[PDB]
Amino acid sequence: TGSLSFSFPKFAPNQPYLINQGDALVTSTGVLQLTNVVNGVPSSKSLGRALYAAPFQIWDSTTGNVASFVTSFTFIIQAPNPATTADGLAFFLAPVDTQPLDLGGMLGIFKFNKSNQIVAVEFDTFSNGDWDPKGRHLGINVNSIESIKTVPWNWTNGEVANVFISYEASTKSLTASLVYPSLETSFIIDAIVDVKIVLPEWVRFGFSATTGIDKGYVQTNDVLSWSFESNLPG
Amino acid sequence: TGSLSFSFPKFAPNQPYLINQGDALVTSTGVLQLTNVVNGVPSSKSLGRALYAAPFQIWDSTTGNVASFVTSFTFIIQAPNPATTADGLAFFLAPVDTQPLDLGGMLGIFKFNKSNQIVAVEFDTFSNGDWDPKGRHLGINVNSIESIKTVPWNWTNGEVANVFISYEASTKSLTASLVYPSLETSFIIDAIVDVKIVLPEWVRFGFSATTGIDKGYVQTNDVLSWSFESNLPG
Amino acid sequence: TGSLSFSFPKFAPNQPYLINQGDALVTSTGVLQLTNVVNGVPSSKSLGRALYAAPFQIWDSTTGNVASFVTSFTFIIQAPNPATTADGLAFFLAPVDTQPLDLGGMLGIFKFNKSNQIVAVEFDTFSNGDWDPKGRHLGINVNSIESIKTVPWNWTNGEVANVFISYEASTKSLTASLVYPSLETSFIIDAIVDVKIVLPEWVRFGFSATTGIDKGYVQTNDVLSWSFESNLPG
Amino acid sequence: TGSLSFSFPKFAPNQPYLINQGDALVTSTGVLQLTNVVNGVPSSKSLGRALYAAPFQIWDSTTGNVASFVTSFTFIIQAPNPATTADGLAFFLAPVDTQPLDLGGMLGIFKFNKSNQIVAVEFDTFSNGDWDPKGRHLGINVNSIESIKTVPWNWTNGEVANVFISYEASTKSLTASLVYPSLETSFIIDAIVDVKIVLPEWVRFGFSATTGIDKGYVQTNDVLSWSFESNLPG
Ligand SMILES: [Ca+2]
Ligand SMILES: [Ca+2]
Ligand SMILES: [Ca+2]
Ligand SMILES: [Ca+2]
Repeated sequence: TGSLSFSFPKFAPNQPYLINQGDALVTSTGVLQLTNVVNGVPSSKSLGRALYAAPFQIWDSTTGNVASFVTSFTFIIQAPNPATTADGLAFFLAPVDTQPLDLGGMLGIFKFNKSNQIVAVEFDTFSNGDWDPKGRHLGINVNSIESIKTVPWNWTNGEVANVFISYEASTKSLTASLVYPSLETSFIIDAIVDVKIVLPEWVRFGFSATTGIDKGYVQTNDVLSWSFESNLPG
Repeated sequence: TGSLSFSFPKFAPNQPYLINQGDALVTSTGVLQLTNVVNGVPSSKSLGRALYAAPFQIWDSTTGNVASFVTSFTFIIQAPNPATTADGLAFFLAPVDTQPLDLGGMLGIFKFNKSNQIVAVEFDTFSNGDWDPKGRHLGINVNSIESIKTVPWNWTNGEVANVFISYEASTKSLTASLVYPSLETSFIIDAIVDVKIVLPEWVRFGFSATTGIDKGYVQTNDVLSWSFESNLPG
Repeated sequence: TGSLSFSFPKFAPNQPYLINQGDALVTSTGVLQLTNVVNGVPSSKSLGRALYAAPFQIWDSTTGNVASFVTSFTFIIQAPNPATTADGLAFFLAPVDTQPLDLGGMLGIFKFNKSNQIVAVEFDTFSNGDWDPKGRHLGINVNSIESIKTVPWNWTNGEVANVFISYEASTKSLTASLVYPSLETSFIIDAIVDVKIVLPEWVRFGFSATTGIDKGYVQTNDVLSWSFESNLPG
Repeated sequence: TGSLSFSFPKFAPNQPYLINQGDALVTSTGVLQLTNVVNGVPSSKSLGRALYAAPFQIWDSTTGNVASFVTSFTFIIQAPNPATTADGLAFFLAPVDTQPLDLGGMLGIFKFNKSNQIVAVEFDTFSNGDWDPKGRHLGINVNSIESIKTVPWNWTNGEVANVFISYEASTKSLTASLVYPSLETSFIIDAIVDVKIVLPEWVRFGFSATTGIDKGYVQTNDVLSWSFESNLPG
């Protein structure tokens, strides 16, 4: 039982409230730069992740209760060539000792090890014909790179996107939405996810992002703000 | 400056935390029944509204700051004949002394009086060819029954719908989403709304709903739960 | 089950988030003036109370759970003659339809009617030899003007006092503290209070204050800010 | 700018939400055992500390704003010989890289290095004639083992104590209270503390405790629960 909440209007660099993995870094301007950028140009074969320093209890084995939570963040994905973007950015939950996995289409969160359980909401900028539908999309993933559900997403180059994710334990309902405030465009996806049967009691959480493996398929994956709130009923 | 938040898993009847208007009532089972139902069958020409007992400050004239808020609720709309549904349910903000207005397509919140300023998110179950696009839809309305924006909505008879509405003051961005947890279907709409130039400093808020005027065009408009949270920066 | 929280840095006049009773009023400067003041001088035989517009559920008969809550406020009591002060200011919980009671030493909250159940934390500025110990004191009262416990209080004329009250349901522990930030002085009291056996499921809450009945025994009873938070486990 | 809050009804062992230092450990029963205990008997010359995994921003150099926060916890101090208890338990704020300092009377938080800035609320069970008044007491400390203020404390062997600490940035007022719910006894202390001029922008926080250096002067220093909430205005 317990709760956790926080809010960061921007990110302060060199402060241990984030666990940076891979190429991830926080700029002097307060931006969480998940993937490498050289002179403004995003680099290929990059992978970066950022986890909140503390994990939270998503369910309790003694009471059997499951936590409900919400998280919101803003992010920007900018690409020199909007026709060739890859690979995506995702918010995810995983074991406390979670470490970066495969590059590219695996978004750094997938690579079946029953110890690498993971639930994620992905903003996929590149269609992987081997497991992706068609075109850019929002996706909800449980233990694999193949989403349990996807919805089309009209990505807008360099535009600030507001994301909201909520999980209602009582209905095991995970909802994810993306809105471009300046453009008044919006997208949403929902799926049933039984976190109690997927994840361990305690989990770390945050962001992961990768750029494409092939030349040209690059984009930035910058998070600008982040708030979170969870509550596990006693 | 200030804040307000609350959560009601269900509604207790005969308790002054709600201001009931029109035909609205709270059942012994804890359901907020906005429109009349006779022996399970919704009645026509019904109008009911429910406001939280206390208003909240949405903006401050001294500091010029604007509040950000979020609200979530679950509701059900059941109709004997799914081909003929009317008129809709809405969440709205208005002056503290707000009173029910016109029936039917006006959803009880519209009837131009600069004192009847109102912002609402509507779940419209009937297309009014005079100001509505086509088919059922989600809508964001500012001072008039004609929405500044609408998106198609696939209503599901008697199914529990989860709604989430958020307002980010910094971007004047109002977002509304509806999800059917059991069906994993979801809809969303977003629009720029400048509450500071539309509403007074203090506003009351809640639900309003109406049934059709013509025979047969009926439906229930029942709210099952409601949570709210606002924060006006100092 | 449910929750409620709010925060008011100051009080806006003519806004229905407060239910004013007796002589209570909100000044143009945002001060909650509980008792009458004429040209700066507090009047005798005055009684004023202020309740939050909405009640909250302090316990649930279905689950049997009890709510925990906290409230904080700042107040000032100024008197022309510091040797003759009366009668006091109190924070209290009572039935939703609660109305002002007796003047003077009864602090407007006492007058045994099993329907007038009340729990209060009092800041008593006048010793009533018939039921009060000796000198000014903090007190916790349950259903009567005679406190279940009192602690000495060194009141400071016109000084801003910060009050914090907390109720831990699990231990039925009610704690009340008063601090004068500028003076670094502090006082505290604690007592076991079984709200489930004292109050009804839903209660309204707020402030009550009275001035003395006899000439000279006067003081202002002004509240400057107020925050509240309750949570009733499901 | 930002915020952080959490609540732990008890402590789960082997979970990275706490940074354990010195002898500190979490029992299988969920108790945060700060100092060593051998077969129920507390050991001498022990020192243990526990910090929340993430730091929080207590003030911002860009806006100049200061955060307000509150924290509550329950703890027990049990000693074989109640006549000889040492040394104490404290809640403290310090630089993010804070490491345990001196044993015994220094409570593991003191040892003047302008980089070892620290603010703490101490529950001192042993009077150090060299810098302590007389008898057990509550104390507020800023950069040194000599408290800026102390108040007498009647410690009760093995009794659960509820602690509440609040910091109001606007008045630079730090308040600390201790109550024994079962005994209805209470103690409180308050002092002006200018955190902006004492601590760095970001700080880690938590508990520290030590047992006496001399034989016999021992006690347990067990924390049972902990909640925290901070808000740094933008
Ligand atoms: Ca892909
Ligand atoms: Ca319509
Ligand atoms: Ca009295
Ligand atoms: Ca000492």
